[PDB]
Amino acid sequence: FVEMVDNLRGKSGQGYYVEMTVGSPPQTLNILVDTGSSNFAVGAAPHPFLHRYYQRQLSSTYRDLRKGVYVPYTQGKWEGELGTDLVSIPHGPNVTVRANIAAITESDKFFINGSNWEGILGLAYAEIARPDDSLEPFFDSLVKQTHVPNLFSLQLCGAEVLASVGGSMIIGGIDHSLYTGSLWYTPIRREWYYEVIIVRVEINGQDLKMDCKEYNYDKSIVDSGTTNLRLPKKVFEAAVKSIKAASSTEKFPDGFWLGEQLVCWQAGTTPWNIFPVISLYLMGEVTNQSFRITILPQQYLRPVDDCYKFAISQSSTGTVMGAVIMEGFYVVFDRARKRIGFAVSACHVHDEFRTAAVEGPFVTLDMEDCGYNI
Ligand SMILES: N#Cc1cccnc1N1CC[C@]2(c3ccc(F)cc3F)N=C(N)O[C@@H]2C1
Repeated sequence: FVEMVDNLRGKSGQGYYVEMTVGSPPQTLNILVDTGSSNFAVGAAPHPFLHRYYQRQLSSTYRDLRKGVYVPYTQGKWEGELGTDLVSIPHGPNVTVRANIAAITESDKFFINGSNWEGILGLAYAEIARPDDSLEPFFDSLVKQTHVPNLFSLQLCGAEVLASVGGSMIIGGIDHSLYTGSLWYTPIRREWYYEVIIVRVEINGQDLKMDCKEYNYDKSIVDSGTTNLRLPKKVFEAAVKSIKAASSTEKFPDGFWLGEQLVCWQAGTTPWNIFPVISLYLMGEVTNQSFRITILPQQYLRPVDDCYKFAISQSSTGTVMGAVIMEGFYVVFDRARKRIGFAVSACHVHDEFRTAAVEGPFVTLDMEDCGYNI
């Protein structure tokens, strides 16, 4: 796994990408690692924010599928042409896969200015692929065509220009040098998104005391392709109220709490201690058990004087455990056993007083009733 360590790079708030090659001879592209989607899709035509793109005509191994695809998001969109080609990950497993590729020919508000990536690697399941679930996602193809074990793990490390970030994507195994302490597993509730169940939330040790259904309304997912911790309205409001109280020693504009305005202190004078830790308790493999991941202000205040943006925001599509949550931790996407594991990362954030943590078990009653019945 030594060759896969530190194979991720990115800019703060713009996602983590891995280097891939597509076609014969290999075309080098940087590809966003995205556990929140299921299409392998790459820019395939000129764009203002693209410094390179996939040129199908230069590839001897490209095969046209004679099928179009249109993919709208809430904020942006892209359309493209479906095909197959040979794909490799230079700092990944020593294998080559014939994968589905959506060649993006037109897009609106999709590509990010300065992000340094040219495509997206959807690592989630076929159920949410476009145009439909018959378009085998990349990881499925990799596992079927090669001997690579059905799992991958992500260590995202995070912290003029936006700060550069790094991490590792370990494909086909778990690298023990990348974490400390125990690995705790939460079940994948359904193979579509990487859906999980949160049973309890605490802010500075204080229970938010909501019906746990609220935490997973209408779902909760683990998503490397989203920056923030996104929370359902009711939970978000209770969360900020508590965070505001803990830090009321100082006062910030509404725009900060809205995740819009930045907030700065003199360099090195960031008062971390006035901000509370946040504990998310995830359902255990055992029915009435859970374990908690505890995250520090260092994670949910994202650097952009030292200037920070509040990286927790309101959602209407359920909880999203985005990059800022994942950054504390080594995260194992154990598809083979339908579970996601968390452990304290070798690159976790910590000051002399507090530290990110993964701790269990804690015993709770009725947590199957915490979900959303499809
Ligand atoms: N599936 C789905 C899905 C379903 C409904 C709404 N959104 C989805 N997401 C998939 C694309 C996405 C993304 C990534 C990068 C980027 F520049 C833009 C971008 F929209 N990736 C994630 N993880 O969330 C984003 C929206």
